[PDB]
Amino acid sequence: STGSATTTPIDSLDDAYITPVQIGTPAQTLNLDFDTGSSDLWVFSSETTASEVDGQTIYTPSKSTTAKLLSGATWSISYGDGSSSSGDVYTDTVSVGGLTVTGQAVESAKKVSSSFTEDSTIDGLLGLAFSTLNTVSPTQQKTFFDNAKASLDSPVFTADLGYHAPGTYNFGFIDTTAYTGSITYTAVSTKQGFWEWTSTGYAVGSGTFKSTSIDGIADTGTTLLYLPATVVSAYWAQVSGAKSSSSVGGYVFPCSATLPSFTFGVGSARIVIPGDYIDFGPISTGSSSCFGGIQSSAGIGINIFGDVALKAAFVVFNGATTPTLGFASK
Repeated sequence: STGSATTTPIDSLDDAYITPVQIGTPAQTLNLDFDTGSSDLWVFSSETTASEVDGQTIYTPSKSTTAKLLSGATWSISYGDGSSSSGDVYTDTVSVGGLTVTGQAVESAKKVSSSFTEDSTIDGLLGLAFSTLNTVSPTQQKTFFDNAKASLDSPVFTADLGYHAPGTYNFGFIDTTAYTGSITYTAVSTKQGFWEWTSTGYAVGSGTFKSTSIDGIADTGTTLLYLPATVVSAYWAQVSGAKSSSSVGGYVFPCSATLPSFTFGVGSARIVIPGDYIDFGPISTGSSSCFGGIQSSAGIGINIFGDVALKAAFVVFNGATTPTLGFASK
């Protein structure tokens, strides 16, 4: 089998991407944030504390003829940024882009943090990291991808995120018309449950490439590119007036600037992030200070190849017995 679904930015800054997902019978379509950095499929629901729901579409398991309470199971997740959600669990039929999984654990939120309440466009998350990170207790549950894997033509999914435009998530096949040149594959460590890999270095603008190992995760659920302070300082030093602001919470730059590109290495290949992709606009409405799309990972504990990096590439998440990641230009 295969599936193919369009993913759409939630706003004009590409702060996140939402993908329609069919849950239950008859189908209830919710727009979920596909997150390769986590492993829970959770949704706003008829069980979510009313005061914490603000415009989201909810899943109502009592209206699904295929929903079953997973008796005794609960879940609770805290994301690296400080957001959180928790609740109980149903199994139900879940379809993405024509690909159907029966018996998928659908984690119904009883509580969500304010960031989720405030994101009216995101009806939940669909985790695509390794199932070892799934938070359901006492019986850990599998991701949609893991459940689908044996049925898929090939044990892969691909992320093709757009810059200020829709893109695509494919399951079970590699669309050879969707990228230019060749796909370069690189080794993955699953030791922390993430799609963790090692970049071979970077360049700033037209500058020389610095060969250096940068271990990080491919995380579609993170907006920006978070890299070591050395690398980030070298980038922003090439933008007149750029500075790190502790009051704002990162690097800012004058909105009058033209940003250089940023290149990252994948083996002997190179992915170029255009300067425009690194512009996240005024820090507040009307400000002439703009927020940077490359930020320091110091304090996070891990480097994160978020949407800023991933949307410059066609990315293959290869879930074969020995997983790998593939990157191509597009």
